[PDB]
Amino acid sequence: LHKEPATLIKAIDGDTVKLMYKGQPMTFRLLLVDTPEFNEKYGPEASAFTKKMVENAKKIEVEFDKGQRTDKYGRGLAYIYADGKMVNEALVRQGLAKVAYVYKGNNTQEQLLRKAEAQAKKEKLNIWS
Ligand SMILES: Cc1cn([C@H]2C[C@H](OP(=O)(O)O)[C@@H](COP(=O)(O)O)O2)c(=O)[nH]c1=O
Ligand SMILES: [Ca+2]
Repeated sequence: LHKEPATLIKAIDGDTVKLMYKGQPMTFRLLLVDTPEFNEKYGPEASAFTKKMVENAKKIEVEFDKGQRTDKYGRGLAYIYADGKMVNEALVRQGLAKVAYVYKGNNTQEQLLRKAEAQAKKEKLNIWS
């Protein structure tokens, strides 16, 4: 896989962000994770986490996996990096997302994310508290 440029347009919630990619505004849904909705427990904390991570970044990158690049709602499906740190993994590592939505063919970072989740669970962080 490879990283491609994007710029932030706006934070949305824990696992969705609006980015400008190839010069076009798109909502991206983060691969392989599920944050709680804003109205659910830890929802706001996930939203804030992602917000801070993407707003503070000098350099946002999009990395598509090998399979489907857009979902049925027209959201881009990607691993999103903020100054080289993967947002998807960071959420999981902090117990602010679950590994989830693991479909065959867009599952390249699965084992990296599961290892993060196991460590979050060990530490009994947030969702695992
Ligand atoms: C993360 C992800 C979600 N989705 C779809 C599945 C879910 O369909 P349903 O809307 O029918 O439940 C929805 C979950 O996204 P949200 O967690 O953003 O709601 O998005 C994909 O199709 N592919 C993916 O990789
Ligand atoms: Ca969600």
